[PDB]
Amino acid sequence: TLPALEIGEDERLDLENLATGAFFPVKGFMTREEALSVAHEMRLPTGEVWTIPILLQFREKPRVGPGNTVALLHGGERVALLHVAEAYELDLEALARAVFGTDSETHPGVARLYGKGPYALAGRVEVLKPRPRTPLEKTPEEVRAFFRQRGWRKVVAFQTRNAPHRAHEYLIRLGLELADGVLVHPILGAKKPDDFPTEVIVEAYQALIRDFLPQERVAFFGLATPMRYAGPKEAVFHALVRKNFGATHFLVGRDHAGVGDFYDPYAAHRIFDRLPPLGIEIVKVGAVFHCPLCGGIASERTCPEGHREKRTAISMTKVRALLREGKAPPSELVRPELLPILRRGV
Amino acid sequence: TLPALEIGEDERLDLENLATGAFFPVKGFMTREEALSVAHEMRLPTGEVWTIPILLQFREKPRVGPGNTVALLHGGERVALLHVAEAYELDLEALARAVFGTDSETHPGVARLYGKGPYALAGRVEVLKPRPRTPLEKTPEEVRAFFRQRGWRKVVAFQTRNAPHRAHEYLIRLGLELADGVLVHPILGAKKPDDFPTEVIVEAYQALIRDFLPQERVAFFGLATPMRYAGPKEAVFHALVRKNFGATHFLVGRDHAGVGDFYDPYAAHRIFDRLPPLGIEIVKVGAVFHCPLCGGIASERTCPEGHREKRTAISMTKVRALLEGKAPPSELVRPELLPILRR
Ligand SMILES: Nc1ncnc2c1ncn2[C@@H]1O[C@H](COP(=O)(O)OS(=O)(=O)O)[C@@H](O)[C@H]1O
Ligand SMILES: Nc1ncnc2c1ncn2[C@@H]1O[C@H](COP(=O)(O)OS(=O)(=O)O)[C@@H](O)[C@H]1O
Ligand SMILES: [Cl-]
Ligand SMILES: [Cl-]
Ligand SMILES: [Cl-]
Ligand SMILES: [Cl-]
Ligand SMILES: [Cl-]
Ligand code: NA
Ligand code: NA
Ligand code: NA
Ligand code: NA
Ligand SMILES: [Zn+2]
Ligand SMILES: [Zn+2]
Repeated sequence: TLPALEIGEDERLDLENLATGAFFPVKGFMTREEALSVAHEMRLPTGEVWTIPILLQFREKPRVGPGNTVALLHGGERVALLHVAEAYELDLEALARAVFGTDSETHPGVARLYGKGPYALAGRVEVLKPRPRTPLEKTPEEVRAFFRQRGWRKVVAFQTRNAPHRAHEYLIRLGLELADGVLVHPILGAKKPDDFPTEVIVEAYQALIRDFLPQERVAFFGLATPMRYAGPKEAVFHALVRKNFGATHFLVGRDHAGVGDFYDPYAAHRIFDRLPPLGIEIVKVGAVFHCPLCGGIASERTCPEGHREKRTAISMTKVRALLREGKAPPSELVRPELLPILRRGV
Repeated sequence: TLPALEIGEDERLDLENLATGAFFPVKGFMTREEALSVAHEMRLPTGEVWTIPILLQFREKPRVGPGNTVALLHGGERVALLHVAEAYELDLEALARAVFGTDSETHPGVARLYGKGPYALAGRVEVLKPRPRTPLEKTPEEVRAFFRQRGWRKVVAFQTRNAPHRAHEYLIRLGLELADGVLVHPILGAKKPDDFPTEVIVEAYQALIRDFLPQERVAFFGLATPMRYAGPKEAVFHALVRKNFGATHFLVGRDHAGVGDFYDPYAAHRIFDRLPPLGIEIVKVGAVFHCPLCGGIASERTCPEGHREKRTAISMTKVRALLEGKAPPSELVRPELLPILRR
């Protein structure tokens, strides 16, 4: 029998994203050269833009090498086949600094990386036992087909790892105003502890879409891959992957993909300035909040400096704090109708 | 002394717009082939896209002809020189049906056209006595400079002929999210009776901009030309002109440059689909209204069909004709702007 190696969920999700073209142009778990150039130069050796290393890691060096075909185990059964193209070890700390901007294990993304081990295997993979998908978890080809069918030419994608608050909804509405349709694409893979569980994200968005948005033009599908919380660099990753799903536009608000306040609020806007056109337009929007003077939800690009004093910040951190405290998040933060859904997963 | 011809206010304004490049590629008052190609095939004979015929009309055929230099007179002096390159007569009715989509004198646009005379002259123009322009009445070149002065590379232009209402501000808001800056370019030329006077809109806007908008990123200048109310075609006109003022984007809402219910609310939207890339991006936005369920001013593209029966349409007509001593609801007009709307 073939040499076998157990693999976690992050791995099973990402080998599938590789095989489905979600991570195109990356086609297989990266070689050391690929990992390093991606991490330090934001390019693949061949020249294409890419910022997030896709790796198959292990805590103990595997008993396999170039040319071997290995069975990948998950959930007890053999799920896929790996065509090892290289076996190497990485200096995770150096890698984390380049990808996350810090090597502190206090960073959730950094911790997840370290936990997987320094031994890596590169190579293409073939899916044997596809993981069961729900109607929401559509493949890039299924999404692009969905767009063609409905005749959507201009499509703005919206990334998210949380339940929606009024600020998130503003981005979605901005998208609705500029495109034939908007793709709300929640991350379905592993997240840090204080993010809302996928089940409440799914119920919250379906309610927001069903009762407050044109159901007609809001495609709600899920992207199954972990959050890296790498801010600016993850933003580029998010945009590129959405491009593979058929999006022509990608929203990037305040502190896109950040953890706490480690990255500068708009570094994810700026990073695109230091990169070549990507084949998908970036729609940047500043901080979104509530303004009594303006008369409701607004942003820094539409609200006068003189209004500051009266602005009310909108963030899920505040929202969860309010809920964990027994208090009810105000109407200017979250919609009252979604509250029961949120209290349920806090 | 050279031949003298009198000209109306409208004429004085466009002759300058022609010289300031505000109507590029339109050089000077077009010929007969030019007037027909534009009005029927939305193109200059050359090939450039253009929809509104720029004409110098007279109720009585001028005694001048090709090759002649004519002196134009506005008040009581020689405002500019005209190099007549052709003289002719036009079938105003057949010209109107093409331009405004009708020839019914009930149309504020066809009317003004008729009262100008079926006789017209063509040819380049040279200004000799530039009419006094306030700080707002900036020329195309003066506006392009104002943009580089602030480094605005992406500019969204907004066309308006009335006072600011919530739906108007909405479109300006949208522009502020898409570009480094937004150009609010009110029409300073002649408008029909019901449209708010330049004076009031000018004072209402800078009050809005000052107390409710990024004072720093909202350019408020006026375009000195008359309103044609040509609906869709005037929309293309507005687009191309604002392009010359340096805007990269142009906003077009519901029933843009329309009158009563003459044109289909979205005709000014579809017309761009039948034209080639203009060199300026058209930002289409549907009906804008108030919605309690959405929680404020939303649009046909952001408010679901199921909220319809709760929407509160926004129109400057109702407002204007409602101070009947009434008071426009907050969800349609900013209260802080009534003292200006009333006066
Ligand atoms: N208050 C806010 N103002 C503006 N943009 C925001 C705000 N909160 C979140 N966003 C943006 O909206 C999307 C929502 O992201 P979240 O789900 O909160 O977290 S993230 O990891 O996907 O960025 C991202 O583009 C993010 O930058
Ligand atoms: N209620 C509304 N909903 C959507 N767009 C609107 C609304 N009112 C005005 N607009 C649009 O905003 C601009 C304001 O136009 P108006 O001054 O009312 O008339 S126009 O003659 O200049 O077009 C135009 O782009 C117009 O189509
Ligand atoms: Cl329903
Ligand atoms: Cl965030
Ligand atoms: Cl956080
Ligand atoms: Cl960088
Ligand atoms: Cl709203
Ligand atoms: Na380490
Ligand atoms: Na940290
Ligand atoms: Na007539
Ligand atoms: Na519908
Ligand atoms: Zn404000
Ligand atoms: Zn609504």
